Amino acid sequence: KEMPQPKTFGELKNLPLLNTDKPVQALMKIADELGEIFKFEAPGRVTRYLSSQRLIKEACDESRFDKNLSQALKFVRDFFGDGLFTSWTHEKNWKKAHNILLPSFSQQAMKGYHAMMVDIAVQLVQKWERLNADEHIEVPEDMTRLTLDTIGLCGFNYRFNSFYRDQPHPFITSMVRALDEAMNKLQRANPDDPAYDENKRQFQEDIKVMNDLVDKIIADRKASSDDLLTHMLNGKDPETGEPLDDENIRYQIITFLIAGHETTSGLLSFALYFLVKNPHVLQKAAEEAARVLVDPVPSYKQVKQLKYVGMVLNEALRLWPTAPAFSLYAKEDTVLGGEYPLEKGDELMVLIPQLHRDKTIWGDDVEEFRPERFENPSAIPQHAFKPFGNGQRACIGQQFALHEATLVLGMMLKHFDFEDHTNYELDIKETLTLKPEGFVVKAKSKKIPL
Ligand code: HEM
Ligand SMILES: COc1ccc2nc(SCc3ncc(C)c(OC)c3C)[nH]c2c1
Repeated sequence: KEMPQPKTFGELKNLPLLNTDKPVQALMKIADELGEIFKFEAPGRVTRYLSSQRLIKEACDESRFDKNLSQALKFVRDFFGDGLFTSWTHEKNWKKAHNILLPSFSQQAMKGYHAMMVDIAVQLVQKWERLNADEHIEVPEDMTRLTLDTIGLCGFNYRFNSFYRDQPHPFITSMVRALDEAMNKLQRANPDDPAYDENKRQFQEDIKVMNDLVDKIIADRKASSDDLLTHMLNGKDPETGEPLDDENIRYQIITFLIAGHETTSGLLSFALYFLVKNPHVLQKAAEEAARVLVDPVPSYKQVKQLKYVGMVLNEALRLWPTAPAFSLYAKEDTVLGGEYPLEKGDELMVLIPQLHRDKTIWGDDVEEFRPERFENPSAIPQHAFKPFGNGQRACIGQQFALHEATLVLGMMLKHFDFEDHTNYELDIKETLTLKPEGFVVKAKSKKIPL
C-alpha cells in the first residue's frame, strides 16, 4: 500500500501544518481523517505518524526499531545534551547513566522519597486551606509549584520554594520559553533567516537561567544525603566500571528537573479536570481517599492502597498523555503491517493520544472518562497504553510520577470539595508537552486536620 498524506503547500510540502500553537491536536485531527498511518513531509525530511495499536505493536519491537530523536528532541538536546532523554541508545553515555541512575527508582529509593513528597503535598493542601472565601485556585500553576518542588527536594535536596512565590519560579519561565521556541522552530522553513536572531538570543538566555540554577544545586551539594544527585556524583556503572563525568552530570540535572516535573504537573491538572467534569467519578475517588487515608499524613503503604485514584490517573493519561509523542527509527529494512515497506533509518512517530483512542482496543466509547477501564490492567493488550514510552527507553521516572500524583490527588480528595465554578472549557496548551490552560476551580475545605 501507498500511505495517505495530509494536504500539501507546494514546495513546503506539509511543513505549514505545524504553523499552529497546537500541533499535536492538529496531527490528531489529521489522524482521525487519514487513519492508522500517514506520511508527513517537510523540505528534506520525512516521518510517518502511527495511530493504531496494530502498527504500534510492531514499532515497539526493539529488535526492529530503536528510539529516534524527533526534530523536537534534536532542538531540546541543545540544553538536554546527552542526558538520558536526548541521548541515542548507542551513545556510551546512555547505558552508563541508565545503569547508574536506575537504582534511584528502586523500591527502597521510592520509600525513601515518600517523606519529602509529603512535605511538598502538605504545602499545597495548606495553601488551599488558607484561601479566603470565594478565592480560587489556578490549577496547572499550583500543580507546577508542587511537581517542580517535589523533584527539586526528592532528587537534589534543593528547595525551589515555589509556594512562597506569587509568580512562576524563574526556572519555570525560561523552561516554558525554551520549550515554546523548540516547538515553534518545528514549522520554520528557514531557521537561519536573521528574522530569528532574537529568538536564538532569548533561547540562549533561557538556557543560561536554567544552567545557573544547575550550578547552584551542584554548589549546595559540594557545600553540605542519599538521592538522585548522590548517584550522579558517586555511582559507578557496573558494566564499564566508570562514573558519569562532570559535563554529563549537568545535563542529567537539567533533564531530571524538567522531565521530572512538567508532565506530572500536566497529569494532575488533567486528572482534576476530568474529576470535576465527572461528578460520580469524583465522588467514587473521594470515597476511597476518605476510607484509605485515615492518618494525618499518608503513609507509603497507604498510597499504594489508592487503587481507584490510580485508575483515575491512568485514565487521564489515556485521554491526554502529557508527553504525547515518541519517535523510532528502522534498524534495518523492514515491512510494517505487511503493507508498508521501510528502509533502514526511516522514522516513525507514535501519536500516543490516537493510539489511546483505538476503538479496536478500547471499544466505541473512547472519549468517555471511565477509570473502570483500568480495573484489571492485565487485561490491556501489549503496546495499547504507552504514556511512559517503550522498552529500555521507557520512562525511568514512571513510578516516581505515579506515586507523587497518587499521593497528591489522594490528599486533595480527602481534604476538599471541588467546584468547577466557571464551567471551564478545556483548552490544551502545547509546549511539546500538554497541559490545560486557564483551568480554575474553587476548593471548599472539609476541615480535616493535617
Ligand atoms: C506522567 C508523568 C510522565 C510522563 C507522561 C512521562 C513520559 C515519558 C516518555 C513518553 C518517555 C519516553 C520518551 C521517548 O521515547 O522519546 C519518557 C522518558 C523519560 N522520562 Fe518520563 N514521564 C513522566 C514522568 C517522569 C519523571 C517524574 C521523571 C523523573 C523522575 C522522568 C524522567 C524521564 C527520563 C530521564 C526519560 C528518558 C529515559 C531513558 O531513555 O533512559 N519522567 N518519559
Ligand atoms: C511534530 O513534532 C512533535 C510535536 C510535539 C511533541 N511533543 C513531544 S513529547 C516530547 C517529550 N516527551 C517526554 C518528556 C519527559 C519531555 O520532557 C519535557 C518531552 C519534551 N514530542 C513531540 C514532537
